[PDB]
Amino acid sequence: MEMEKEFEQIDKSGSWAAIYQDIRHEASDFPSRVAKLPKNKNRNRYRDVSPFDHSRIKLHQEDNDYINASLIKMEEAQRSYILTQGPLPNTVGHFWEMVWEQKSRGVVMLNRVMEKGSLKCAQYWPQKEEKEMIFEDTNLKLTLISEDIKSYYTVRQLELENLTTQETREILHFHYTTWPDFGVPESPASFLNFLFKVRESGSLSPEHGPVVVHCSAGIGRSGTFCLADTCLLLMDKRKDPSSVDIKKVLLEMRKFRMGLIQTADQLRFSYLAVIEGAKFIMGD
Ligand SMILES: CC[C@H](O)[C@@H]1N(C(=O)OC)[C@H]2CC[C@]1(O)CC2
Repeated sequence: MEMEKEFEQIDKSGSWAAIYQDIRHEASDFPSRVAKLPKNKNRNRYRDVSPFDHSRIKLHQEDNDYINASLIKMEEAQRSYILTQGPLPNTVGHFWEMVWEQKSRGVVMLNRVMEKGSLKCAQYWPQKEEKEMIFEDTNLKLTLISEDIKSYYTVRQLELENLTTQETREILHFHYTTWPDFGVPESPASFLNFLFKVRESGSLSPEHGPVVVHCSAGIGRSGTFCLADTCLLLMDKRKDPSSVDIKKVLLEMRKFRMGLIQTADQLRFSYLAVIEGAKFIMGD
């Protein structure tokens, strides 16, 4: 079926939970043996969220190459994404090592450091220009260059230096600051505006390594971001945009990381975002 009318048909019939459970039943199951080794327990935020072995990002280190991060490679859309958990106190150096080694331009953060009165990820970037951060375990230096605070999101320019080689690179930090502590946003308008700002920066384009996207577990809000982006790109590429099947795209993405889209409310919100976004693209 088309999307917008399949949407109203699920609303009128109140069957979002059943649609979402079908996705959960059909989703791929691949091994994640490296994630479960005892030496990696303090590298995982949640025991039930792990990268598959076949798609995990490997650190360029011979001691321990593990990070909780997955490469989502979308062949028809010609987009790739790295989805990862919010860094932990003992993985902030690994996080920036990955950004460096994978040649990423942008980092997309969809959570606040504290939500619901608990810490959802480490304070992994510097908050003042004159107070830079050094990660001694991976030999990197990170400096805040500039910060632009807007009503729904903040953009930061960061400098990452590889202290071994003295090479430097500019990284863009896109921080969506207004996702509510509970539920999903009422309108997708600010989330779409944010997506378009990431796109306009070059961070999603083939001349760079894959964008790094995270929330707390790296599957819920993060899944919503890449699902919406890929679906809108396919609607621009194809002769028949109504052939884009959001459930099929989501199942394809779940071949590369488990659990993408965590609730039926997140599924409904993804539909809403793609539907509204398709009108603004045109040609609107
Ligand atoms: C809209 C521009 C974009 O956000 C970037 N920026 C920034 O922090 O934006 C708030 C700096 C200067 C322009 C940039 O494109 C590059 C770094």
